[PDB]
Amino acid sequence: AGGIHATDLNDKSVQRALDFAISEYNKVINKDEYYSRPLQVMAAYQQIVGGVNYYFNVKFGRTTCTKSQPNLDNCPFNDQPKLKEEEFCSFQINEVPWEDKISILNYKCRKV
Repeated sequence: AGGIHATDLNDKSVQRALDFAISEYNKVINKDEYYSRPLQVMAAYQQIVGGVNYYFNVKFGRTTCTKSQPNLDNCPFNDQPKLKEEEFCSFQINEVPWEDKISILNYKCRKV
């Protein structure tokens, strides 16, 4: 039913959605010069009429790579005391599977 269920990142569709959220965070939301990737992720999905909804609670950490830099997401985190920036965000993402459509319904971030 239209009930919200928990999932993990082993589902290819969930991964795709998370990737979309990580991309937007780094390009639109976060204005730092360094790339931030997830430290922790909690996920849930909901099937509605017309598409699917993904909910993510993500904790981001600052890496040692600049956003303009190639081959990311394998970038070590900046463990340096004082330079370690982390932030928690919750994302509500909507996807129409059979149409390659995906968007961010809403998000709320907070420096941790």
